[PDB]
Amino acid sequence: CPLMVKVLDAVRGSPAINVAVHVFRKAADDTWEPFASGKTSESGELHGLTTEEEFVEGIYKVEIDTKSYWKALGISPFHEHAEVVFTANDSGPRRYTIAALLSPYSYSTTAVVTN
Amino acid sequence: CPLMVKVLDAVRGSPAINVAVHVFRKAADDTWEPFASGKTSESGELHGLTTEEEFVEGIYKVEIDTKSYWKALGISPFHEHAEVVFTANDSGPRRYTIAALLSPYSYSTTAVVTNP
Amino acid sequence: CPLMVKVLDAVRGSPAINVAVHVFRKAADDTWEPFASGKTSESGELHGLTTEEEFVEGIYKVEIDTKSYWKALGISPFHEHAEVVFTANDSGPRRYTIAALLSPYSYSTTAVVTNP
Amino acid sequence: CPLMVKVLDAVRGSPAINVAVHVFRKAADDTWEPFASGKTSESGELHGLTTEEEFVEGIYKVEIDTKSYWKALGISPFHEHAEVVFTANDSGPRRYTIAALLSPYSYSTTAVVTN
Ligand SMILES: O=c1cc(-c2ccccc2)oc2cc(O)cc(O)c12
Ligand SMILES: O=c1cc(-c2ccccc2)oc2cc(O)cc(O)c12
Repeated sequence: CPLMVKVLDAVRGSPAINVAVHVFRKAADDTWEPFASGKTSESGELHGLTTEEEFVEGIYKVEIDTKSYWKALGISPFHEHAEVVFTANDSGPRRYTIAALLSPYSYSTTAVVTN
Repeated sequence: CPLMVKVLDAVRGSPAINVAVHVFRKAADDTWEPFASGKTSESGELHGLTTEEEFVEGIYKVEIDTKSYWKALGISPFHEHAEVVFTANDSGPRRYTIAALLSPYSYSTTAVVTNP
Repeated sequence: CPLMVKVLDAVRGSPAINVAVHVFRKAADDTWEPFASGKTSESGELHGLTTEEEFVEGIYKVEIDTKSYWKALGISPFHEHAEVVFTANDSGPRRYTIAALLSPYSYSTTAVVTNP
Repeated sequence: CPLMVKVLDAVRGSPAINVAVHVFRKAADDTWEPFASGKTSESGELHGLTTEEEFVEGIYKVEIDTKSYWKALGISPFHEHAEVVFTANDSGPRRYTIAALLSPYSYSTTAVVTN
């Protein structure tokens, strides 16, 4: 898969498990079209969101439902979600890992783009 | 004023100056209405976006044009922008500083939320 | 003054108040000499650590006692502290803001380095 | 291995490869004793630093030579290194991933502590 999402929990020092992630592709009319989604695994990872064929150049938004995560942990979060918006560009580097490190009032996102 | 956006450049170790910031507020119809915009100053701060009166409860989106910022520095960054989406003032008015720390392939955003 | 330490709490979205900060400067004998210390104020800032005259070129270590901070909040954090080690003023005097953003198992530190 | 170090490069959006990492254990006299070291792999990872047997409770310092990394990339860095200092506590969670995300003037470190 050319796209992987990895979410870490900076409060618990753990993968952020069962975090809903939605991926959207910007449509011609500048709207976000749902493209894929999943929940992060026990390892805080979400694999298999897309395929090389499907994951064409375009602007993608990865929306990480951080709020539900924090709500599940009983911790007041600031953000509604973490939205990572990027242009996928052909095609090297090929693989995108979108890693998000979550704190209740802060998140960081990083892209590890590799071949 | 209750909403300040601060943008720092993690490559240069500097404020991120002249960064366009667009603030949107989720409307009743669940669309993003333009709320305010500006650009960061030499201090990487953007003040005066709104007022206590205008900054009512709502879901706000602060979209920081990090791409233009990096592009102006010759960098093709990963992100189109840094988007900070949050419910504001739901427990009464607060002063929000939305700080973004930018790197070409990473950004972090933090909110420092204090009482008026 | 040329060295400021700012500490933010990423859990609370607040300044990290009363955080002990110890600054050391690498001596000629390559040991860490105590340089300055203080604690962050209500704004999570620690000012007045040093002066232009005293803050000469050197390798400085800012050790932020994040553990005591979290522990006081009932949290057993991962890190003993956040340690920021850097060469200062090597291209002439600069004003350094060392910002740390703290979470129990993570911290980030940034330097905003500006001219006097 | 109970300890893994992972280093990412926030400028290039890549693993931070060939980054020297030194691990130290605080000795009884409060000095740092070198314990282990390595360079991060192509994946920005450093495995096999220690073993469960050797990695007893104590205060450890992971010193990531970020400066040499940035120097190799021709980018002026701020920090001499990134030092992650933590108490290893028995023994759950067992495995420590010390992840560092590097920028020239900023780094973040996170511990992902799992079983
Ligand atoms: O250097 C800074 C970095 C961050 C900051 C922002 C997001 C993630 C990590 C650090 O916030 C700051 C707030 C300030 O008032 C002053 C600062 O110098 C900083
Ligand atoms: O602990 C981690 C933190 C970040 C990470 C992500 C965004 C901002 C700062 C750190 O990325 C990771 C990627 C990995 O493959 C494994 C990890 O343990 C981490």
